[PDB]
Amino acid sequence: EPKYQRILIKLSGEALAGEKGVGIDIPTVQAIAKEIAEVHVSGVQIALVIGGGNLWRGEPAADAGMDRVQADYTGMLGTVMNALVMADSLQHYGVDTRVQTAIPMQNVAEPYIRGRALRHLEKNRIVVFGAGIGSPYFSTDTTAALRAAEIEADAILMAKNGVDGVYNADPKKDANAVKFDELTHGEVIKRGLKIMDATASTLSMDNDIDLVVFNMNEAGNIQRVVFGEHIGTTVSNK
Repeated sequence: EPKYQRILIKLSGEALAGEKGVGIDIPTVQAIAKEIAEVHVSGVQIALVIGGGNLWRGEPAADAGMDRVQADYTGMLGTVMNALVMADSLQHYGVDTRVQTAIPMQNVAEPYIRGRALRHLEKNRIVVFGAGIGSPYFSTDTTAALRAAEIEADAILMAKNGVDGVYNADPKKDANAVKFDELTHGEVIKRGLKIMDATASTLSMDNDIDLVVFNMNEAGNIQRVVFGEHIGTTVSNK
């Protein structure tokens, strides 16, 4: 009895880089895919949104003086590379997956169409979104929020690769910082916690999509989140 029937897991590119912090370490990807595969057995519909930090960061691009628009597209491509590897790893554990890219690439991967995406999930397949939303200037949060709203997901599990929730103070400085267990979209604003981008936050709230921040590096942790086990920080409209 999962608390959520359809979730959208957001992963950072780094989470797939492994030791180094850059590139894609397949054995690491399979480790994450094996865990998602296990949760998928519960019957919960799943969709993924991966970042591309492990392959490209905009910061040095801007410092180098590269065109912002072109730089953003470059990153989106990196997103599809993580998707293809994540999709393959998932198939390794008998999961029927489908990659949908915001930027249509006829041959390489199926283009994004809400209609299809919805039907795919209804067939118990995992959908992996790539290229964010095909448009520059937006963030990965916006991508997770927008996509979650379109496929009508109950919650967005922000599987952090380290952090285990949202603290009342910077857990890196305040040795006595405590993590909130349950917050409301508005309350998060009334404290300027800024868990997600300003745009993404509005989307999540308006469409009543829960936000869960938790540490995914813990074995079977994500599964617990799906089943209600209070492990991280849940943001919702109570």
